[PDB]
Amino acid sequence: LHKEPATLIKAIDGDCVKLMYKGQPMTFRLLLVDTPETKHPKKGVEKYGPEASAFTKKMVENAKKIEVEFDKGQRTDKYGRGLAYIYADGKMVNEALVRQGLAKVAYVYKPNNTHEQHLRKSEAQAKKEKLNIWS
Repeated sequence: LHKEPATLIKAIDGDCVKLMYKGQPMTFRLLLVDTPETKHPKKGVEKYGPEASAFTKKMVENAKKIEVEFDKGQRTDKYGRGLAYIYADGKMVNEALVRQGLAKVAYVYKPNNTHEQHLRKSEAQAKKEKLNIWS
């Protein structure tokens, strides 16, 4: 896998960021994580939604550089969104949310699962530490 540069346009929710990639504005869906959402009447503004959203937001907005890392499988989902691991100053935002108990690891679709074990290890630790969602 390899990381490529991108530029923040706008943070949208815990699990989506809009980025300028290869000169095109694009919505990215954070791979392998489910964040409580601020979006969708089919739920609404769920519990920890604003928290997961502020975290991702802060993290990408305060970064010196953003990089995207596509996995081995399909790179977009049925809504036209990029499917990636997003890094802020070298830190993976998807792991960070999971490490803080602000996301659970999603149902996984091979072959897009290269960091699954890494993330499951962080989720186990957040649950042990009974953080946020695991409170």
